[PDB]
Amino acid sequence: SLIELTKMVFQETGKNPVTYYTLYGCNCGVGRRGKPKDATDRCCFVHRCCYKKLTGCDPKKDRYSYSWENKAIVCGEKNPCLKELCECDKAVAICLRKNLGTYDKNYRFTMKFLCDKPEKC
Amino acid sequence: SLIELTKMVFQETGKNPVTYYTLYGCNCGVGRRGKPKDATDRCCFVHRCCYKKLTGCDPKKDRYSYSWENKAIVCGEKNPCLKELCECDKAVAICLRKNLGTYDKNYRFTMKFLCDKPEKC
Repeated sequence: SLIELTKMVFQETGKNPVTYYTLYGCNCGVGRRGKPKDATDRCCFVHRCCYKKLTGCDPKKDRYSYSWENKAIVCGEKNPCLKELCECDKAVAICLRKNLGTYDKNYRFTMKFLCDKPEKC
Repeated sequence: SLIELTKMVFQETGKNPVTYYTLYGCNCGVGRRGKPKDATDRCCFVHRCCYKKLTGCDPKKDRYSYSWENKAIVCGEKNPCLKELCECDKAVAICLRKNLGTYDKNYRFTMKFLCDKPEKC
């Protein structure tokens, strides 16, 4: 769920996920599709694509078990849609963390830039 | 700081400020600008106008002292910028609560409406 995804993203980035990633670029955030602006944005694109591959579970609302063990996300979750959901989430959290160096707060300003056609998953 | 802001908005409104106010209308939440769509939105605009007037401290980072006395915020903060920043936050919290009457969950969805040109403070 969002809860876990927000948690994981915090856990990896150390950043307030809600302010960093609620709206960012063309792909981070609920409304949002468009050619990735940058690596961060691309993580959210990849993560949205990841969600699309899922069947039988709801990324938004469904809870799943993961742990943080040695400071890394461990999707201990047997149920294999949930495992995949969890793994989508873990992927984006890591991805976002990896891309902190280029994170641009101006890409929060949805009105300060335009979104090209969405990239295809 | 956002810590104190978020607490106050919570205190006043009793709503989760993350779900309610991370993204609302054209002004509430990071990177949002535009003509306020309604009173709640305008609360947020006034609050950024408030921050805009501050010289000498950082509305995001700077912790400050307030108390909740008889379920009203008191900016007991001595230091003059931090107390102003407290008053901004105190004001928005109050404003958001006051305008809960007309709060429109519709305005949470970025792509559901347009933001016209920001008004000037």
